Amino acid sequence: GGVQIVGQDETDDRPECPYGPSCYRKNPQHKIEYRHNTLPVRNVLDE
Ligand SMILES: Nc1ncnc2c1ncn2[C@@H]1O[C@H](CO)[C@@H](O)[C@H]1O[C@H]1O[C@H](CO)[C@@H](O)[C@H]1O
Ligand SMILES: [Zn+2]
Repeated sequence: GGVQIVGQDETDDRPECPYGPSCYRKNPQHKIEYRHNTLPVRNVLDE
């Protein structure tokens, strides 16, 4: 199985959709031009 958030959807070069979690639009370029979740997935320790 696997129900974790290790990547979400390849969002390393995305700015930030203004709608956010309540985004009712689903276009092909809208999921690649902006991102809906700004969670940390790379810098959480720095060693
Ligand atoms: N909750 C919510 N999410 C996304 N977009 C939303 C929205 N509430 C309203 N909008 C957009 O604003 C205008 C109002 O003038 C609506 O027509 C919505 O426009 C959406 O439609 C397109 C994609 O289907 C986009 O232009 C998006 O803005
Ligand atoms: Zn959006």
